[PDB]
Amino acid sequence: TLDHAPRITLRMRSHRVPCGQNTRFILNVQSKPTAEVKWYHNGVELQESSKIHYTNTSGVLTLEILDCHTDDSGTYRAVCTNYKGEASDYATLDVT
Ligand SMILES: [Cl-]
Ligand SMILES: [Cl-]
Ligand SMILES: [Cl-]
Ligand SMILES: [Zn+2]
Repeated sequence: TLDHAPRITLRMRSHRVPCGQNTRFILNVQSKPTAEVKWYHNGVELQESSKIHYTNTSGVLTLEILDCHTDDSGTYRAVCTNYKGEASDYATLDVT
């Protein structure tokens, strides 16, 4: 298997979450070498915190947002990069 640009094979799902609950976005990327992943909320890069966690387990990418409020609604985007190229996916959160 030659090195290749990241390709997203399972895309995030736009969804709703009741105020105060935790939620996750999950996608799957195929990348060789392994992709560097960045996450964004309405265009602004997310950093890990008590509220935000993200992981990459062999290409399964998960963003977890804890204790969701109205301010957490909006567009979440993952960007996956290696020297061969990039892939990106986005979805919406609606906190109800
Ligand atoms: Cl896969
Ligand atoms: Cl990867
Ligand atoms: Cl965006
Ligand atoms: Zn709360």
